[PDB]
Amino acid sequence: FRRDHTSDQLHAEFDGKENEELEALNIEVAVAGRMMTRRIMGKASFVTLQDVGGRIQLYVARDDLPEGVYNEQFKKWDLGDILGAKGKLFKTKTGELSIHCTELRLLTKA
Repeated sequence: FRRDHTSDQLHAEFDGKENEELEALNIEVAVAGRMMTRRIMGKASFVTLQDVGGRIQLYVARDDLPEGVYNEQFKKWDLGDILGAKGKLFKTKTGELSIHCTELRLLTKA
């Protein structure tokens, strides 16, 4: 449960089946590491983070409880210090690959 955590087998699968399903099996991949690229609109944002050697894009959506634990917590993450976060994988362009950030589990210092 790291950045764009796990799930390879996944990808093999996600790439070709139904939602319902995708869900049943669903992965809540993450974002660990650190960044700052948001597209705010007050609350629920779309974000982009970095990890060891590259980035992933997510969806920080607090559709129901329009928090700060969110993109703001994110606003707070830095350098050495690291994230452990999660979002499900969902239909961005083809039906796979982006994270739908819902739980942000921040760190300790590295």
